[PDB]
Amino acid sequence: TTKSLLSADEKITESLRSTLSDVLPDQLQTYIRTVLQFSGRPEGANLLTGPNTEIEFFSQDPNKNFPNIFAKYSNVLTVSSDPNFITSEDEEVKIIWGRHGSDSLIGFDPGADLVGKRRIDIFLGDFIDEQFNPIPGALNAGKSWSDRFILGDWQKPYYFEDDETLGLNQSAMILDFNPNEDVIQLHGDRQDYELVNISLGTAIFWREKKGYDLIGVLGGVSDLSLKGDYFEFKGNTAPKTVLKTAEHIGTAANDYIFSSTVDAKGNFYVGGGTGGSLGGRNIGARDAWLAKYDSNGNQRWSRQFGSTGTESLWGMASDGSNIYVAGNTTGQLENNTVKGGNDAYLAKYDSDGNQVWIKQNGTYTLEESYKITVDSSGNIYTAGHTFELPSTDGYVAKFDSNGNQLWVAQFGTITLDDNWGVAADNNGNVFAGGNTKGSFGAKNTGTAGEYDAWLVKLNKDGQTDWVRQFGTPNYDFMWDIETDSLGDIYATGWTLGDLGGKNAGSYDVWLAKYNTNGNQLWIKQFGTSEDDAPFLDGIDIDANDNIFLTGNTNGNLGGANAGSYDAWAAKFDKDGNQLWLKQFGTPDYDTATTVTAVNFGKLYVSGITEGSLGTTNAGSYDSWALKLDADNGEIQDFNSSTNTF
Ligand SMILES: [Br-]
Ligand SMILES: [Br-]
Ligand SMILES: [Br-]
Ligand SMILES: [Br-]
Ligand SMILES: [Ca+2]
Ligand SMILES: [Ca+2]
Ligand SMILES: [Ca+2]
Ligand SMILES: [Ca+2]
Ligand SMILES: [Ca+2]
Ligand SMILES: [Ca+2]
Ligand SMILES: [Ca+2]
Ligand SMILES: [Ca+2]
Ligand SMILES: [Ca+2]
Ligand SMILES: [Ca+2]
Ligand SMILES: [Mg+2]
Ligand SMILES: [Mg+2]
Ligand code: NA
Repeated sequence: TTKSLLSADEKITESLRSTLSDVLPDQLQTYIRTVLQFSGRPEGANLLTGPNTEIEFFSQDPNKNFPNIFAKYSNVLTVSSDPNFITSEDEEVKIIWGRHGSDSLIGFDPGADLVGKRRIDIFLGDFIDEQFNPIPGALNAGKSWSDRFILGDWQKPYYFEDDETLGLNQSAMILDFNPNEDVIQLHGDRQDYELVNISLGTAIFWREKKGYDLIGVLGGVSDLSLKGDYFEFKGNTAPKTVLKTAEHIGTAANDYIFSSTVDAKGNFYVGGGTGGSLGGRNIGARDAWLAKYDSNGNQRWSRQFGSTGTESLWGMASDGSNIYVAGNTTGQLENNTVKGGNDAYLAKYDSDGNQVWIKQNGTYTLEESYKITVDSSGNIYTAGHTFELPSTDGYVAKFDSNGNQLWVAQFGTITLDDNWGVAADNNGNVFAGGNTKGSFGAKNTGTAGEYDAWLVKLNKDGQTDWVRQFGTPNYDFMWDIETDSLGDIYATGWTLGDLGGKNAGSYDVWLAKYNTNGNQLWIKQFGTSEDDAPFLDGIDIDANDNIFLTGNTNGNLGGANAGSYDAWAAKFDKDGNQLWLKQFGTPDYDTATTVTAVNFGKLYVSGITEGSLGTTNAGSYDSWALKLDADNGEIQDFNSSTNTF
């Protein structure tokens, strides 16, 4: 069996070498080989057989530049504790990079058709910016977080070919697993696995009577045990259902709500991304989707659209009757226009679920867009960022109801500026907000380029009225903004510092208010000793100027934690007094992603879960929508109405 262990090392080495060298671009192979060579890790370097190729950043062809090449083969997540909210089965090899925070990393979609496909997901739990940045004395120097690498769920092991081979065509490769801190999540129980010592570290094999299948390789770690607390086993039964009052949305694939809205008749909409056939037949990898509910909880229609590439619905807004939707695509959604491979889109749906038009910005420059708003006059605003040194800059774009572009405003600093907010006032003006490593509206007090929050006010012509910036010396991260009926601008985010008050521990939530003239009115901060943050579409403001916030916590923020991260929602008045704070979820990972206030004192909070929220989990990530009473945060049945029982 010594001979069998030697044969496994050869077959794994030759299989990974073949796939990584065929798929990864030569610029990426060259960088990775240099890091491994410099660290004297030849076993890793010798997996990459492409020629040494110069790394380029200043080509006139964006497609020849390292960031654009890297973008195709990566999911680069945020400074937050992130679920992989950008996962999609669109490449054979993908780098999944958590960066700071306690990330819940998945790359595989167990509901996708991957029979016979090569799949390697390369996981970096941390590999925080400070590890690459040579400047000394950063606040977050040496910091690491507990990352969870998801290699199976209650339904099935991931990367499983279930055949007569060692199952080398599909595998995870985890590069920075720390058994003192991180977790590897597996299907089944410890009797279903064998650990094998290989040249690269540890091989995790699925083992049954019929044979062996490689599930993952743990780079640079040896002599682990399946009895370790760093392995979490999910068994083979769906989790018990909680919150049967929720609307449940799920397929066997990874399904996400990322946004919601309401129209002038009280119809409630949700939308996001899916790796499955949720609102229609899957077109390939992740698709965008949206669904309409009447004011009584009844689904009217669902729609799914996209490409063989990756797209999501990240924002939606209504003019009262139509539903405008925005997000990102790696495909070509508008047949009149070229595809850049990483492009913003805007589409218009009518109340009957017809796609009236779609507009795509087909340029080769990397573009992301997570935010949309509609004004009184029915004009549409989107916001996002575009990536002569390499860097993101913010933009706002204004359109008419026929999808004609009225103007585009681009702005920012010499360094990273990301957009996480757009909101119109009732007065022809539009606000944007986001994160910057630089000094955009103030000198950034961060000594190693830690993020601050920024806000811009633009007028009806896209000219800048003002820029503001606020922050601590540590990372502060904005997720979302909204206007009230007076035209004041509110932003929400997390901080690792003392922004509105003394940090309670780890990530805390903040809520900032500026007046229309750029004066900061107040910043509130709240949290537990644990990780608390709003997320994605995390603020809304009703007709009465009540502020609603939503996101996730792994503490006891609104009540006892059910397990992992839970969702939370809060109500504030326009002077920043907290009126209520509710927490809800499953024993498994949950987060809210969006909040929509409606009328008759009801509110919808929607999000994602790895558990059974509303009904039995259909596979991996599922989504949910909860109807709350706006007076006290009490959960109502989604289908509750005054005319039914
Ligand atoms: Br060497
Ligand atoms: Br980020
Ligand atoms: Br470091
Ligand atoms: Br996307
Ligand atoms: Ca992260
Ligand atoms: Ca991390
Ligand atoms: Ca980690
Ligand atoms: Ca396998
Ligand atoms: Ca797709
Ligand atoms: Ca910039
Ligand atoms: Ca800061
Ligand atoms: Ca906290
Ligand atoms: Ca939970
Ligand atoms: Ca699912
Ligand atoms: Mg449908
Ligand atoms: Mg919002
Ligand atoms: Na299976």
